[PDB]
Amino acid sequence: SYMVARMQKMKAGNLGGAFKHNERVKDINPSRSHLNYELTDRDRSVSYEKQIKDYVNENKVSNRAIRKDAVLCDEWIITSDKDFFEKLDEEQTRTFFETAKNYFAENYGESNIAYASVHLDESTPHMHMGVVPFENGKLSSKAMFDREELKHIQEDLPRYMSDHGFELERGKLNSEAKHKTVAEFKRAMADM
DNA sequence: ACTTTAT
DNA sequence: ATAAAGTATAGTGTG
Ligand SMILES: [Cl-]
Ligand SMILES: [Mg+2]
Ligand SMILES: [Mn+2]
Ligand code: NA
Repeated sequence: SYMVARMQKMKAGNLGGAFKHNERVKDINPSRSHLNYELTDRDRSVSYEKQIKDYVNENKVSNRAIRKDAVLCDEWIITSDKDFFEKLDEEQTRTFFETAKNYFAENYGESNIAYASVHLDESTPHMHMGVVPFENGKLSSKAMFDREELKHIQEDLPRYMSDHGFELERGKLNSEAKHKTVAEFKRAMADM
């Protein structure tokens, strides 16, 4: 079965709306809303925008103030096909998502992992994990998540997952498939 | 590459 | 004036 991993570039403007989904202030049921779990040691009340800025500001090497259009984090999505989460119990659910969080902690840094919101109230159990691209005193997604790196991630991470009792396969190498938005993909299934 | 941002 | 970092990527499926 296919291992699904995809980041989206997250700036201050769109971090408003991304935080506004990740915690609740219409494809969801409120009956399943609880039980959902956060996988970092972050303060529930504090927003991502405030957490990350201050984490960078205090840790950044250069004195040049943070640019307005900066990539503050990269909300990676970890999920798979529905046949995968069926053969998984409730405590193996936690074990699956924690190895995902770990891969990005082992290769890209521990306190870089700003959040890890797990959603069980949508169609598939999926984690929204936001990785801050802070390395060598620099904040750059351009330098951390480049062309070379995402090819490695698509190769290495599923093979890392297969070292932990889970049975997956990497997505089709050198794919030609273009990302369809949730609204687009829904419509892409309205006709067949 | 080429362009936008903060020195 | 300078220069690090913005744009993309890579992958699947009801994010
Ligand atoms: Cl649902
Ligand atoms: Mg047809
Ligand atoms: Mn969600
Ligand atoms: Na390609």
